[PDB]
Amino acid sequence: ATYKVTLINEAEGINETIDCDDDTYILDAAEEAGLDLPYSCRAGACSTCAGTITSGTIDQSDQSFLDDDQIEAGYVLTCVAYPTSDCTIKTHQEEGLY
Ligand code: FES
Repeated sequence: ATYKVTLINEAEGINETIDCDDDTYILDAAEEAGLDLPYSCRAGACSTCAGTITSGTIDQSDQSFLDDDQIEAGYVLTCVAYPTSDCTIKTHQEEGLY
């Protein structure tokens, strides 16, 4: 394991702290753990799984849907994200997306 990634959307209950590695897509790291987050496509071709990495670093790469401005303003498409350090994420941001 390597990274402790905390996941919160205070108003949704989720306020767990999970261990992830720099090779586990945060989405899966969170589902091993038993809290069940958002996802549809599981491939960077959408937005349902979106979060805003409050502080820290991630690698999206794999993403096909978020455009630059959206990634500069904190949007993470969790499902295909690998943690790059420790990071706290807000779990559900699609209503607010664009
Ligand atoms: S579930 Fe569609 S990009 Fe994450």
